[PDB]
Amino acid sequence: NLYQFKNMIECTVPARSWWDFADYGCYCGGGGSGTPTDDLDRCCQVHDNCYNQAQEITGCRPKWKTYTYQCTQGTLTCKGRNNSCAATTCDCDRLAAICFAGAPYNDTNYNIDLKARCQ
Repeated sequence: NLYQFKNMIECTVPARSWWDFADYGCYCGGGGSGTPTDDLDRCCQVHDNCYNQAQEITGCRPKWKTYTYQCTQGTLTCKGRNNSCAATTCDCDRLAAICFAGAPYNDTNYNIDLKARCQ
């Protein structure tokens, strides 16, 4: 779920607040359209698409599904104790957290005007 995804980000990106990823570019946080503004935004586009795919699974709600994962000594892992829905969203989240850690953060793409720049 969202609470868990926030914790994953805190696992892989300790030197930053999760809020910094909550409203960035055209895809990070609320949103889902237009041309990704940079690498970090592309990380979020893939994550948004991954959630859309997971939602095709009966009764699977990415934002609310609680999965089992672990964050220890620099390693993020989704456990085999997850059903199909849990396993899918956990993977969506894990891949995004990893993506966020390797992408440059441009302060100038935080909180941009979606209606004018994400068409």
